[PDB]
Amino acid sequence: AFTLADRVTEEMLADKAALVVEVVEENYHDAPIVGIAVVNEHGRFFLRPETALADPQFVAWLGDETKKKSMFDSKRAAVALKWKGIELCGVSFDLLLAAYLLDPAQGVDDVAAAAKMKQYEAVRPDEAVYGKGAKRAVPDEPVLAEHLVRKAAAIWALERPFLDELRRNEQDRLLVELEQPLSSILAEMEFAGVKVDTKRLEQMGEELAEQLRTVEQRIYELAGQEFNINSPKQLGVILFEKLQLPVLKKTKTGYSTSADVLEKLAPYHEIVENILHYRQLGKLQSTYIEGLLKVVRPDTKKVHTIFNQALTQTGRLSSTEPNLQNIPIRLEEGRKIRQAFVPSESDWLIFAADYSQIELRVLAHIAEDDNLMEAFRRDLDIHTKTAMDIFQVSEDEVTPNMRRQAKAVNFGIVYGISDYGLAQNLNISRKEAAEFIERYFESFPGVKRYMENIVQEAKQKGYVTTLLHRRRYLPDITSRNFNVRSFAERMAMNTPIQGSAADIIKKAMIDLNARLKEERLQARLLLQVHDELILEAPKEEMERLCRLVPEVMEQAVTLRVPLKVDYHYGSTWYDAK
DNA sequence: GCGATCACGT
DNA sequence: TACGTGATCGCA
Repeated sequence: AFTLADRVTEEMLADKAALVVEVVEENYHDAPIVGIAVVNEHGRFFLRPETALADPQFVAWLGDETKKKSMFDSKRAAVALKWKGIELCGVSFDLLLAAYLLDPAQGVDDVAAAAKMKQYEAVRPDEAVYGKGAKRAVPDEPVLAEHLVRKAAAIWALERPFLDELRRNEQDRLLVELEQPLSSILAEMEFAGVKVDTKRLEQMGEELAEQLRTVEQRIYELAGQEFNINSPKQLGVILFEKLQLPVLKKTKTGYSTSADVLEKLAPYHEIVENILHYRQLGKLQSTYIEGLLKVVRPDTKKVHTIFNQALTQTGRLSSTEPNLQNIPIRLEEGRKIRQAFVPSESDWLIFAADYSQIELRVLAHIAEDDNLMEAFRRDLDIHTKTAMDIFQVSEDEVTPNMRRQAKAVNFGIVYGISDYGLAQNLNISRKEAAEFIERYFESFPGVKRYMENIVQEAKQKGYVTTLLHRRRYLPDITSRNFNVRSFAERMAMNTPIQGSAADIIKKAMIDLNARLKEERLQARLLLQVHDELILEAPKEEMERLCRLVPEVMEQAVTLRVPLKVDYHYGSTWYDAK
């Protein structure tokens, strides 16, 4: 039983409570709060949001840091409250983040899934209450109130077993001193948003739309007919049946038309390069021009991404609506999209700082490979140095292609692709790709020892850990299916690297946020993109940020090799180059 | 709505 | 044959 409360009472304002501030819209920015549940020592309460959020006592309680609250996904509630001008403070336990740390593979995305991990089932899955997709809807107050109170009661009951297991895992500080403080920082970043120059995007979209119209009609003349170029099935009929082009790779449905195969088909027919060009432009047009414009808020002309802090199995952040971690950078045609991301105030600039090879540096530290550590202590170009060692040549004799291949090997450790994926990366036979790995391991015997030892440790312990004690369980490491086992082995290798790099960037973000307030700067964190932090700040703060930001990021952790940070500022994201 | 394909980032 | 998000198409 619970109290369907008409008025906020003092007993609802205890200094420890499980709190539910329910935002049902997936995108919680400027989104309705549909109800509020409080469970504490005095009872279980349901409050109507129009009532509670108009009560000065309740609002003050929400903002009192000394009034401790346990929640699930507090960032959703905090951001939704920010859009109403209300601060949420004192969240001392976030069940979503706790469950994520305990086992990222469970996919915990509602209270019921977290509660199941502790054999607590007195709460329904959110999707059973709200429905899915089209039929999604807020239910009537009795149904809604019961659900919110049950979620709050679950959070109340589950704090102690989650904290206990975190303590046993040595993840208590990881939760309380890293992920939870980071959650508040992400909330501010999402709420601030990034200003977009929508007229420049529209101008880009106009230039693409005319270039698409031209490549499109060229393709139809080359195909002798019109067809849906965006339809991989139809393009497959044109290329492989009508034009008799050789089939170099298959997919489950039919023949591949990936940029992979197309480049190898270009010498056979004029249409292929035009198809490729059409795919480039259409990717920019559909995903990046039209995609961004769809999610710019016309009130603020900002995009307000949502960082998902409890999703990746490595501890990396992901971001959605829009995903700003895949804005093109590699090709100039697509890099120019970043010119659309501008400072949100006049006479401010974008400041971007990025770790140089943090993943390989983490590997050098974790593997204690003398050669790799020395390379970073010498601040060498790691790809050039790797080519020198693999091919047994001096720096003067590294060709561009030798560096490209060494870079692909290093790439294949940072991500832990298969030797098959290396072979395919370098368009080289699987066997020659294998003697590349072997030459690498004789030049870097500490990395080899690390790969072997971490695989054994994953098998023996059942999981691998990162520098800050994030863990990833790898049950497939004992599998008899070769492909399933190999992937688990690669994850055993890659996760302490990628996850430790993620850990360092998170600590840097926390340290930078504290330092920015210490220094009384107006600079504000806007975006993290895996290895980069992007800020905006008055132009009068650039010079201080050039010293402060790299210092904070480089001192976030002490490794056996230096951390190196490159930084740039400019009038747009593009120009912060 | 779902699976399959493709492609973008780190 | 890292970690993802998202657009499109084709099918029921």
